[PDB]
Amino acid sequence: AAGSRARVYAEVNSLRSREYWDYEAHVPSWGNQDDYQLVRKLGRGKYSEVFEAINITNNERVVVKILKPVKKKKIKREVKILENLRGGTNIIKLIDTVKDPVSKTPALVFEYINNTDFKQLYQILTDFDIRFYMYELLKALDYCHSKGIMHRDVKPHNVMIDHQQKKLRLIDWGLAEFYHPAQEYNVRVASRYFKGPELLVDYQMYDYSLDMWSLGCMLASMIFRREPFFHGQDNYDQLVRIAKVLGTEELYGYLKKYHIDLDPHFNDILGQHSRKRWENFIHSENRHLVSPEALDLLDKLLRYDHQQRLTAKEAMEHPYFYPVVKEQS
Ligand SMILES: CC(C)=CCOc1cccc2c1-c1c(c3c(n1C(C)C)CCCC3=O)C2=O
Ligand code: NA
Repeated sequence: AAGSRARVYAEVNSLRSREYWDYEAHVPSWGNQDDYQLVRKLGRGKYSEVFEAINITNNERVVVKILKPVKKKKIKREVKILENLRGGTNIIKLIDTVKDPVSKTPALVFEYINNTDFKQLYQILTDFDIRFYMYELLKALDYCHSKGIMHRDVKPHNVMIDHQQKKLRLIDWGLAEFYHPAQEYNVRVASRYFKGPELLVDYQMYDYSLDMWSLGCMLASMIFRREPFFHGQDNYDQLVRIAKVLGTEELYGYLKKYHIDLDPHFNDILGQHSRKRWENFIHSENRHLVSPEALDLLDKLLRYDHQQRLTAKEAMEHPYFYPVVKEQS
C-alpha cells in the first residue's frame, strides 16, 4: 500500500523536545483523591466512571474520571496529551491526577462543564447554533492537531456543550495519539459511526484528517437531523452505508490511489452506487438547517481520500462560518 503524510503539522512533534511526545517516559504525580467528594454520577467512558465532585479544600465543583481497568502506558499517554493541550482553545482542562489512598486506583480531575445531553440539545439547535458550535469544535481540533495530536474519538458524546453559557469542550482524550510521519497506527479507534474509510479498509498510515471525517459525520447529522448519519450495524455495513452516499466508483478510486486490497467479503455486499447529491437529504424537517454553504463544507469534509479532506484551519475559513466570525470579531 502507498504511503501517506499529514497535509499540515506533519513534522511538529519531531520539532519539539523528545520529552513532549515520549509519553512512556512521563511520570505523573498522584495526589490524594480524598480531597474530592463524589457527588453525582455523570456517565462513563470505555475505561472510566465519571462523577461530579466537590474539592473539599476550596468548595470548587470539578469532574473526577476514575480509570478502571488500568493500562499504565495508556494512562501516561492520556495524561501527557492533556498536559500538552492545557490552556488550548475548548480543550477540557485537566486539573489534577489523584489516587484513592486505599485502592490506589487512578483518577483524572477536570474542570466541570454543565453539559446538555446531545440527544436533547440536537432537538433545539438552530442553523446559527450549528455554525457556532462546529466552529468552536474546529478551534479545538486545529489546536490539538497543531500540537501533534489526533483525538481519534470525535463524536457527540465527547463534545461537552453548556448551552446556557454557550461553552464547548472536547473531552475524553484516552484514545488520542501523537502523529509521527509514516507511523502505522491501530485502526480500532473511534465509534463505528464516526470511523473514517481509512479505518474501515484497514489503512494504518492515517493522520489528523481522521478527526475531520468524524467532524463531517457530526455536521451531517446536525444539519440533516439523521443521527448518527451513517448508521452501520457492523464495520462492513458501515462502509456500505458510506458508499451508498459518496458512491462506489469514488471508493474504488481511493483504494486504487493507496493500493488497498479490499476484504473480499465486501464483494458480496458493496454493490454499485452513484454519488448522491447532498440535497437529496433535505426535507421539510431539516430545511431550516441546510444552506448551500453547509453542503459545500460537508462535501469537502466527507471525502474517502483522507488527504483531500479540509484541514481544521481551512474548514474554519469556509463561508459556512462567516455568520460566526462576523459576530465574533
Ligand atoms: C454534567 C454532565 C451531565 C456531564 C459533564 O461531563 C463532563 C464534564 C466535564 C469534563 C468531563 C465530562 C465527562 C468527561 C468524560 C465523560 N464525561 C461525561 C460525558 C460523563 C465520559 C467519557 C469519559 C470522559 O473523559 C470529562 O472529562
Ligand atoms: Na468517551
